[PDB]
Amino acid sequence: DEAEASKFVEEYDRTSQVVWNEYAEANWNYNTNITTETSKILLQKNMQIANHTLKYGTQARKFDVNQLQNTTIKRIIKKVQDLERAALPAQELEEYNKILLDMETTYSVATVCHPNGSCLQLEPDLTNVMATSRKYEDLLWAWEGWRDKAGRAILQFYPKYVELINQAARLNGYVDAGDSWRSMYETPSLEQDLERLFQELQPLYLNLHAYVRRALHRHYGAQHINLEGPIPAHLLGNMWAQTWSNIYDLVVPFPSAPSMDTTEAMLKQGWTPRRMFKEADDFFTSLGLLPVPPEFWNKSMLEKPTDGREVVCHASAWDFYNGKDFRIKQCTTVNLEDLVVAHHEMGHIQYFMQYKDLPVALREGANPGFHEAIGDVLALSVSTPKHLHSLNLLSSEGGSDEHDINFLMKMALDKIAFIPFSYLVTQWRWRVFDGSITKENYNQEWWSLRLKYQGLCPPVPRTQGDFDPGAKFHIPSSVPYIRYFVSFIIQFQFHEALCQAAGHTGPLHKCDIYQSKEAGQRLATAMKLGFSRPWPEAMQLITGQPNMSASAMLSYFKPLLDWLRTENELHGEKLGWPQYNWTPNS
Ligand SMILES: *[C@@H]1O[C@H](CO[C@@H]2O[C@@H](C)[C@@H](O)[C@@H](O)[C@@H]2O)[C@@H](O[C@@H]2O[C@H](CO)[C@@H](O[C@@H]3O[C@H](CO)[C@@H](O)[C@H](O)[C@@H]3O)[C@H](O)[C@H]2NC(C)=O)[C@H](O)[C@H]1NC(C)=O
Ligand SMILES: *[C@@H]1O[C@H](CO)[C@@H](O)[C@H](O)[C@H]1NC(C)=O
Ligand SMILES: [Cl-]
Ligand SMILES: [Cl-]
Ligand SMILES: [Zn+2]
Repeated sequence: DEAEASKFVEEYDRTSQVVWNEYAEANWNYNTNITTETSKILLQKNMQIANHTLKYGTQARKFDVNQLQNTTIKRIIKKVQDLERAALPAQELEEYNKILLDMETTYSVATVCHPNGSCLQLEPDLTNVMATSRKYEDLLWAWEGWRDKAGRAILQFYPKYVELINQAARLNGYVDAGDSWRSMYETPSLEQDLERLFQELQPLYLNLHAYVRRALHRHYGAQHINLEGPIPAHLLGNMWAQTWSNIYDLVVPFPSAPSMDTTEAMLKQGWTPRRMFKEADDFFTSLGLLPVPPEFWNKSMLEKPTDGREVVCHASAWDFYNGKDFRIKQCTTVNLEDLVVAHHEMGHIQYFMQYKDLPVALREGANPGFHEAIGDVLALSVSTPKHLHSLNLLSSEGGSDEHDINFLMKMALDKIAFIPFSYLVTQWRWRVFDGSITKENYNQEWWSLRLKYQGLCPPVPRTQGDFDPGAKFHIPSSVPYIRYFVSFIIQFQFHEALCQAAGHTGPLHKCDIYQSKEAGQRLATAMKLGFSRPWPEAMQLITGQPNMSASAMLSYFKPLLDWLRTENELHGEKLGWPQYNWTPNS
């Protein structure tokens, strides 16, 4: 009865802390030191954690959950009934675990080489080419080269990955892996909700897209941009065209109001990765939120090692499930983009610290998007010309309506452009998992969706054997993407709420929440819930209402919408890409 179920949950929490902590240390050791030995130890620890998951999952499934009264225990038990990959028979489990490691390793160590020349890694070398080169053919070399080396090499693994991850899902009572993932949101309306939200951002995105396309035409030439077609995917300042702010220089609304070069300013002033994380730590504590522990500074990997070594560079935050040991692993570069990423990662660390006294089963965000949003919310304030001037990374840009529209454009290039991208990635993998896209059409459907949602085209026709989704980290790493779409919507809701909590008046985009304890309190109360309640409860605690809504994001960018509509109107832009079949001729 109730006593047996309460006891079970207590034993699960005790044992899980121990085994999860062991697994986390082995996983960290491989991620920060990719070798045969650390791979071997990780794959061994995979079997140890599966043994535990199987043991407790099997006992959990013997409880009739709806006979149980207490709702917190009902909830933990239902969750422990999901064995995830541990539902697989032993041979398939070992195969699956090896496939995942091989995909991660392949992505993380791929390089692109000039013939008889230097070989470039994604971080920082190719990322730097995409962000700074203004030459069509140099950008193409990097963009195609990365797909040829990373994308194509992932293809041999992906169909077996999909088979095994779906098999695990069905064994746990889902129809496929995507169903399994989406279930974390506990929102039956989720599909419709995401479509509605995507549609509300259309006026802003289509106008931003049309304006950017016009500027690219100006720079790259009339023979290379079709003003009524999709934009070549290598021209947007980012390897995946997911965020476009690195081409700010090409699209400045008011060039008479130029901004300080922020990378130059950071470097000349001796900014370092540690300083970047220290500044993030300060922002959190200014809100009354928790500082990271001394152990964090000892054990974190805040830059790429120099001791001849392979690591997974992609930025991540790590909970070691003992309530003390939290770490970030990031190949940090000294620039503004990575300052924002550092805040994002520190938001994950904050969430870990806030829910650390919950049972480990409930040590997650209210939904995964909440976990992604916390750091980004603070980074919105960090990004204001006010805050950046106070860091001496910008001159005084206060006052002018020119600098103001410029600032909004700079933010839009990341925040608005990302909405269709995150939607695309979500939809593609959804349809791979549900079987609507097979290995016969992985790449063709990727590009159909790239066109349909983002209005982008590949600069070079794709060929058989290309697997461009493989060249995006989250695909081989099997990290869900819907979280980021959700994050980008809700972070503006949170910003709007925290700003009114802090007593900001005037346009939302001028808000800076630095030092607001009232704002800190809203966040903390929500984060302390972890995964203990339906996510609308945490949304309510932060915002005073329970829905996901694009209205805050639209309010923030309202003055840019007006400016873009006027600008595009006078140039006669035809929004969208009615000439959707257009691709580059040369
Ligand atoms: C349903 O059950 C939950 C969970 O209860 C806890 O875990 C069980 C498996 C058993 O081990 C229980 O002995 C244990 O209480 C109940 O939620 C818990 O309620 C208590 C009492 O309100 C909360 O106590 C707080 O604890 C913090 C310190 O951690 C103090 O600072 C607070 O002042 C306060 O005393 C406890 O946090 C809470 N735990 C969780 C995980 O939610 C719940 O009350 C119960 N429902 C009903 C209707 O009885
Ligand atoms: C890297 O890996 C090996 C185990 O393969 C280990 O002996 C060594 O201590 C590790 N090096 C670092 C810098 O962690
Ligand atoms: Cl691509
Ligand atoms: Cl997700
Ligand atoms: Zn994140």
